[PDB]
Amino acid sequence: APDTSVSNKQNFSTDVIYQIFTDRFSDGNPANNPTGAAFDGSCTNLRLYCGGDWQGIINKINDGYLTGMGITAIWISQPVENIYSVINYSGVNNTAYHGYWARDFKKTNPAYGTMQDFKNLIDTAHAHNIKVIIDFAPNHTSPASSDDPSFAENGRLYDNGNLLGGYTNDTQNLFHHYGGTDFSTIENGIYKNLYDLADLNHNNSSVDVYLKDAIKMWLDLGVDGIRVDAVKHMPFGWQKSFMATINNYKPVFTFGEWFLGVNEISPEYHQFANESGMSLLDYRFAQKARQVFRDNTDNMYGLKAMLEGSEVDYAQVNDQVTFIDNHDMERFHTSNGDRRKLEQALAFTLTSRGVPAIYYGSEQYMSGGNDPDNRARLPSFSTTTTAYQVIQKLAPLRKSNPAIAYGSTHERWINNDVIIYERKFGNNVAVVAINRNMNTPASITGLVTSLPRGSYNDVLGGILNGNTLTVGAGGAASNFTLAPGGTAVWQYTTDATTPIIGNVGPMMAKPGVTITIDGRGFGSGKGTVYFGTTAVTGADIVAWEDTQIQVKIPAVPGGIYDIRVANAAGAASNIYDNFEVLTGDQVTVRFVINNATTALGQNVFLTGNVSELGNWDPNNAIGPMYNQVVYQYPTWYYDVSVPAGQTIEFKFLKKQGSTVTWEGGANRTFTTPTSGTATVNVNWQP
Ligand SMILES: [Ca+2]
Ligand SMILES: [Ca+2]
Repeated sequence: APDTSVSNKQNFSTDVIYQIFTDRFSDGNPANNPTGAAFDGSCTNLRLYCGGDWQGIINKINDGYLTGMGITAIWISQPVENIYSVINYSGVNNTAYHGYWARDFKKTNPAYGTMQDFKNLIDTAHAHNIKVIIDFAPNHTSPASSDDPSFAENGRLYDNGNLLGGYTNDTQNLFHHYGGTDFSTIENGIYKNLYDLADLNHNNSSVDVYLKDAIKMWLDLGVDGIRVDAVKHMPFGWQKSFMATINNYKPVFTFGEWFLGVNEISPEYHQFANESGMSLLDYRFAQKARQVFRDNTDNMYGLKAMLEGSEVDYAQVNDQVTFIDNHDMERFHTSNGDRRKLEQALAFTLTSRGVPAIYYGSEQYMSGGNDPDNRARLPSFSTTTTAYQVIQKLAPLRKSNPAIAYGSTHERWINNDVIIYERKFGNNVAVVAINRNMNTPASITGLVTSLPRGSYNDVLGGILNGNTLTVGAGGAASNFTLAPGGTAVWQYTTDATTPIIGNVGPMMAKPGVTITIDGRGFGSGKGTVYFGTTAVTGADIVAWEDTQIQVKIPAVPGGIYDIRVANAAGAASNIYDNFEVLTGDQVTVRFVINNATTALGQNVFLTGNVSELGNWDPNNAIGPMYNQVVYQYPTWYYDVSVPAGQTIEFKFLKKQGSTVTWEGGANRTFTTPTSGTATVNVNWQP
């Protein structure tokens, strides 16, 4: 089926996501509304339920509000049953309207609808070529106090109505009992509770298996994507076995949220996007777009440097979800902000690399500060705002122009207030010119592009004051004046003759799993897929057409491989790197080592004989391990995704700078479980 099909659950670069807080969008069925203290139909107390549900989203797909805009994916609130308590936090009452306080991950939140309403949403969205992404928040259940069993629902977890346990008198240790995080370290933020939310213990086998069974159920109901909440607050090792469960079962696009503040660049963030199996909400893009287009705290050179730098730092930049605001940020549009600023930032996001996500109500110019003021009910479903027309004209180019869905980003002209960039994929081109200065015209001279000669009409139709571009010989544009606030988009599409790979999903899975390779120029006849130097042909290629190949991963050893495609004529594509073949199914094992004293700056790591442990290479060892919360120095510990049902060999080592000190003695051995978790508790061998 083509890369642009609604059935492509693995890659979303050709999509535009609309992020919906279910409760704040449309109340299509008032009979399922919470009653009493939990409900506010006027939606003026924004911490209560206002009544929005899945029938409301179905109505807005059916009547053309969402499809008229060109939206091809909706991101909705976590669908699972939440606690029913109205919690009074210092006078103000609070409900689970946001979906984040789960009590049963196998049932629906009845305020949103029944299981049949969820199914009708999937089917209605798919029948209108809209993919459905759900939030999933496996880090916690709900607010709880072990000291006060009567507070809220005591964080209790049910499995399809059967109570597994609560936070008070947690004899099975389903939860962590280490106190609340102060966010001082990543370790601290993982094993301690976020605020008062009962922290799930993923090293408990019942919890591990339950959460994995639960995500499979939602995959079985037809969801096309998962946004995982709080990825910075769960063990990386556990989340990698969780991604392995999804990808080895029914791979769908998965991305997490790891917040970054203005000008913050975090190596751990980029390492998570590059090695976890899921991509991220691109905060780096979002914060810089807001500094240049909203707050005027940086100029176009800052924008250029983020675009150029992120192309390198993210191994798969076409998988990052971009946005200009969302549920954790003040709305982009302010009371005294010019509406053109929002209109340009939306144009920039819709034509840039990644997967664009538009927060509900952007097209209606909603203003609002932080939580909960950025979650007001949508005021209007007017389909004629300039913001609605901008998304309506640009969001289709993601399906029609592969340079926008997949291409490289190249700055063609710039100064403090103007950027003209080009997106290029094969011979498909899109060129975007943005003047953020609302008062001054920009004289453009010397612009050169990859456009064939012609008179290109602005895809926006002049609504943001764009103009026609005349391109002469050799891609040289005739000189022009870009209007104050001007934004224009010019494009050219044609066939690719050469194979070009634009995206691959999933990027981590065991031998036997079918992966999806999207791009252009693959041709109609079945050709060859290379995993490193291993060629895959014939029956292992499940489908081949010009924009998409589906192929089974060969039985090669675990490790990182480059993907390359050769069409039937033997012409080969660009290399798509960093694909991880797993040794097999994954389980998370906690490795604990005692008596490992270290010097300043010296940490303990783990390595062993499978790719998941770095195949004995100190530079790819797992760690640095932890030593403060669950166990304390000189005991170190870490949760690691390792192949299931196998005897692995390993050794611990200390690293400080370039110096590696290996444990002495024989290599350690351990036979991993087939499912669930296990703990290895050992003593440093001198
Ligand atoms: Ca309702
Ligand atoms: Ca946690």
